[PDB]
Amino acid sequence: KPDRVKQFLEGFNIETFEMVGTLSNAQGTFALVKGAGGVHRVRVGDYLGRNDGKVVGISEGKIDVIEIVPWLERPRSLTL
Amino acid sequence: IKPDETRVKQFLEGFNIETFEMVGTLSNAQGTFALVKGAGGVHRVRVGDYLGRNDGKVVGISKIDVIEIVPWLERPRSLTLK
Amino acid sequence: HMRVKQFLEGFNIETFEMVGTLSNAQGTFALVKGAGGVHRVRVGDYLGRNDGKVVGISEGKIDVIEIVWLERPRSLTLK
Amino acid sequence: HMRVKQFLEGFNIETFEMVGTLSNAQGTFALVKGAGGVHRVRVGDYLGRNDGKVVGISEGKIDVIEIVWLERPRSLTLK
Amino acid sequence: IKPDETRVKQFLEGFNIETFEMVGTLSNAQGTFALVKGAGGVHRVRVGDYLGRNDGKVVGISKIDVIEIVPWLERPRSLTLK
Amino acid sequence: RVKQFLEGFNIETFEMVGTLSNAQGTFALVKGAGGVHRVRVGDYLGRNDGKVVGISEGKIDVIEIVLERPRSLTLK
Amino acid sequence: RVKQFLEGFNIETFEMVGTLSNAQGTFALVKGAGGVHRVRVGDYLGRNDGKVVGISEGKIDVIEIVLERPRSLTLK
Amino acid sequence: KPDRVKQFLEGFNIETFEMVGTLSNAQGTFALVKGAGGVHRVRVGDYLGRNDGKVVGISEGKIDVIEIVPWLERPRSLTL
Ligand SMILES: [Zn+2]
Ligand SMILES: [Zn+2]
Ligand SMILES: [Zn+2]
Ligand SMILES: [Zn+2]
Ligand SMILES: [Zn+2]
Ligand SMILES: [Zn+2]
Ligand SMILES: [Zn+2]
Ligand SMILES: [Zn+2]
Ligand SMILES: [Zn+2]
Ligand SMILES: [Zn+2]
Ligand SMILES: [Zn+2]
Repeated sequence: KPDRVKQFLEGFNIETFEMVGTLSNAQGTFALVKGAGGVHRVRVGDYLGRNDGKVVGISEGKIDVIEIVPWLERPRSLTL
Repeated sequence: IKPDETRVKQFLEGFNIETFEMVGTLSNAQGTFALVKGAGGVHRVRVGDYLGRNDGKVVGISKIDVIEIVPWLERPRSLTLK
Repeated sequence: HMRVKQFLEGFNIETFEMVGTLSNAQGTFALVKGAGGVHRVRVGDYLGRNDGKVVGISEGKIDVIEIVWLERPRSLTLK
Repeated sequence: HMRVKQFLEGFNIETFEMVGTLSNAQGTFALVKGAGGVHRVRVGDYLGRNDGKVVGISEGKIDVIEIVWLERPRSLTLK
Repeated sequence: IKPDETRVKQFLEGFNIETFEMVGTLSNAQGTFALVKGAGGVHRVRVGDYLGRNDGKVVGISKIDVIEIVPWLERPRSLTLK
Repeated sequence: RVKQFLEGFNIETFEMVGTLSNAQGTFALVKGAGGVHRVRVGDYLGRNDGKVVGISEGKIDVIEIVLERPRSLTLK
Repeated sequence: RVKQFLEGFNIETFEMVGTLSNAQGTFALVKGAGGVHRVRVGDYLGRNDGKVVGISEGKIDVIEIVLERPRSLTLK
Repeated sequence: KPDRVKQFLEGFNIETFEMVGTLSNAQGTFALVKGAGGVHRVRVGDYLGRNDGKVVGISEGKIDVIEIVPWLERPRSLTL
């Protein structure tokens, strides 16, 4: 079931985004996602796109997302 | 209530407020700023600054609270940190 | 007025903010937030895609004269 | 309290300024001007050569507890 | 005239004023700052800030003009751009 | 060997502040020399020929020559 | 060839802002990729294998491969 | 004859300074001089040290200075 305050990158089409790298720093790991006119530092547990796309993993140049669609889980990836 | 037609509009008034994200707050010796990611950069925005195309005046940073003027009435909006 | 075009001529002037002025032992510069950084711009430098020559920096304002041939003054002002 | 010493432990704490605070989606950091840059310092980080542990950031002040063994609280305050 | 013994001294009060250089001025949306090279960095110093070990209060930026308190009397000093 | 810009600083002035991996490779983010720079395995840091030999788990391993001498820069 | 960090940006996002010569060599100062970086002859800029072949008189000469194609970045 | 408002690096012994490089930018050429606890961008026509040491040239990793001493001109250099 889709649920919460939606994040910024939920207001745009996920197909327009691009994974451009992984950055880790003292606070943990982020995927660098180009979309909506900028590069965002996206964490595991953040959301991308219009279908409740939850970021569940960042590894090996790939973001793993689980969307919720008519409800079914539908994985998606964004890769370098 | 009505738009001030002789104030000189600020840079972030030239873009749709829906393309902006609140990414944090910075406080230094001069006071407190909201960090707004928009128009291809990150801007330091103060209370009393403006965001978006509807005279959205920043009235609080604590979340950014904005009051727009729309066809006139006052219409509050906010931008919240993830 | 209308040379090798300067860096900030490769972007739309409407994407730039005058954010301040800096003066140092070498002179006075306007600080222009544009093309993903802040640039130190002098009188005689150029901004935007229409030959926008900087002709004055003063009182938190940069005065620029574009050519669109007709010259057209505009400014960028500090909030 | 008295691990791999952090970068700002290799300099005299008396050379650092609290210059501000920044909060973002990850938490709150004090901005410490020291060792030729500005660092984003969290509670639990260390400053100076005497095990100065940051124990609080609040109201423009960083609270630090050094060990010199006797513990000695001090602070760094924003102007 | 006498030193204020309960104000919290500023960082640049922990160094000799003779080791500082005025390297420029910066003005932004918040106002005007003198850029002071000292104590291993460059600092943004405002009117009403302090420099040096003698309660040197910055009273003007335009050259930085400072008024120190010394054994009390007021003693003006300046730091000038090259 | 052609010298690198970050060899003109004492290695003690550098902090490892993270890692960036992208289509160009894996870089350590080293804070020093006026900003934050991106350093690869086989690049150098410091004044004693400090070659970067590993970037992994928030640590940069460096081997200097003075005798080979291992050094590291660890993410806080 | 091992790729360089500044190959992950469009070359048009870079400005030549000066030159630094010191004990490590002669570097062009290129403003882009989040700050100002120091680039030597034989380093690369941009997404088309833009090799830096000269740094002189406030100009950086670059040769891209797409056919060799000369580009330059000139100090204002 | 020694003459003007003295510059900052005139209040320190020139023998303590070090030439650490040459930087040119849109405004011209500077020598980077480490002294008095910092690195200064010094121009031709600036002064170094306590004996009216005028910088007369910056070239080839070398700063050429002409001091005035008991009066005689006395050249000095600072080199990488
Ligand atoms: Zn975001
Ligand atoms: Zn009202
Ligand atoms: Zn702005
Ligand atoms: Zn520029
Ligand atoms: Zn740090
Ligand atoms: Zn008085
Ligand atoms: Zn300060
Ligand atoms: Zn070996
Ligand atoms: Zn760099
Ligand atoms: Zn060829
Ligand atoms: Zn100086």
